[PDB]
Amino acid sequence: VEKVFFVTSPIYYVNAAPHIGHVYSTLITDVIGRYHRVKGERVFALTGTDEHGQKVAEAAKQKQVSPYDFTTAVAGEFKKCFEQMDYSIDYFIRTTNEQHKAVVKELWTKLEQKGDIYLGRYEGWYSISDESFLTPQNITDGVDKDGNPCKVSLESGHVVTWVSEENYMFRLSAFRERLLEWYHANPGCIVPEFRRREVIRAVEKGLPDLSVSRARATLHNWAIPVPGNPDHCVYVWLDALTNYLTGSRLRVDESGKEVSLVDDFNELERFPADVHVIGKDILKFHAIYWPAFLLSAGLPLPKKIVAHGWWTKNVFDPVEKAEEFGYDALKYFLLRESGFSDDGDYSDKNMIARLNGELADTLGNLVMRCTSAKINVNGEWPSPAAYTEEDESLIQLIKDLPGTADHYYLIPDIQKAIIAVFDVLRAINAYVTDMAPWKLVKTDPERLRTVLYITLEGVRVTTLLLSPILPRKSVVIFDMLGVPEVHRKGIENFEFGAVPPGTRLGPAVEVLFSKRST
Ligand code: MET
Repeated sequence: VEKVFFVTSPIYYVNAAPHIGHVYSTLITDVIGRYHRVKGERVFALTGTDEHGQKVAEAAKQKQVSPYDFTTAVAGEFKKCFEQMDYSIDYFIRTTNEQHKAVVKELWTKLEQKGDIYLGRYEGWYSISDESFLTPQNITDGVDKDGNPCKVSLESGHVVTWVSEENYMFRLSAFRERLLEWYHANPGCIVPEFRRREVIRAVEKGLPDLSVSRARATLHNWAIPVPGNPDHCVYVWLDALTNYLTGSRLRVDESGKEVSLVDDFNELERFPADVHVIGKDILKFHAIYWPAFLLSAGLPLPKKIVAHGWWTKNVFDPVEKAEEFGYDALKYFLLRESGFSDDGDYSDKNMIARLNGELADTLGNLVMRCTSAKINVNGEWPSPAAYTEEDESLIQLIKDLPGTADHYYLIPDIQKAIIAVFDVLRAINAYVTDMAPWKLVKTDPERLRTVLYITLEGVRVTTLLLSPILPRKSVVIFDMLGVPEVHRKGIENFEFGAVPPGTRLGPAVEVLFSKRST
């Protein structure tokens, strides 16, 4: 089915200024979006801010300023951070937005009409910092920041409190079987697999009903009112999750402002999300609550939820590191250094180790070799002679790469996609070392044509598949190689030989990645 490829980040709480967690989550969203764009697909990538709730209102109170000002300020800081980080996100949604509120009311009303919301009580533990209902089995002993004996969340370690409120309740328990059906009929819908198994175990154990409203006093009146009952406010998570539906219905002008909210999601061909990028901290909300609401409303379910090993919500300022080491290089590091775990060091030592080893010595070095006036004397893509068996072994690696990288990108598993490309980059280097084209300029010009052509084509194809990771440096590489704009995109240009011999290199200047001291 030809739709617009719809990829989302989580919308982030605005109690705190943007930090690495949000930058990471949004980077993953950005890269997926970019890969589908290089593949020639229509893409709508979404990110934003989660502005309502007790948590934010209390953070505004601490800073001594109104919630409206506070959210607008911090939202602004987030907007600036993502511009600074050089993403290509199609739209930035805010839950304070009027059109968003409309969609929340629409969805609430649908759920109520369908018999799935009732008036009840929630009596139990609650983490305000996670905005999460917790059972007794998920709390434990700990300290508040006075240093006194309190209860804290097993999930997060944040301070929990007992809540006894009359609340609108969503009948989540009535959706246990349909959710389990969904997980089994769609075994790739939650990634990575061990997190998919975690969700399934939880839902197999049983589901309580979910409190979807809170009394307005408790939220400091900083939330969306329940339709037909202004004493209650909508649960910041139903509010929050609904951003995805809202985003799928907004028309956006060339400057990135929302101009129109369409009635039917099908008009824009975005809903449901093809990929939801989230941290492991919010898995239950996206894999249990969210599809249950969609099932109730008769709305389509997302295709994939990918949960990474970071708690999205000792300084590590990404804007600071990007200025020291390069923007693309930092993005490369974050995506290369860890797959689905915290485990993998985020040290200057290892950052330099990858910058030097992979970006400079593997990729950078190879680009200079195949473009230098020393080796490539005519400044062009030469026409190759006959291929040896060793030539063909390298060519096969280059030919097989796009299909392999495609699968990894679609999982999605961006670390594996990068490793797959660099495996081919390592191989190309080995080939160049073996063939020694610097010697071949004098000895065997006919052979050099073949060696150089293969190297150039390897560098192009690898660079194309790396262009979602290194969006700026890929443009620099393509300019040096002299690759016409039209060949920097599309599935057709994944194929070997797409740039013809005789193509002239771009003018010389420079380095791509400068090595750094240890
Ligand atoms: C609908 S995604 C909500 C994410 C949440 N605001 C967080 O910061 O974890």
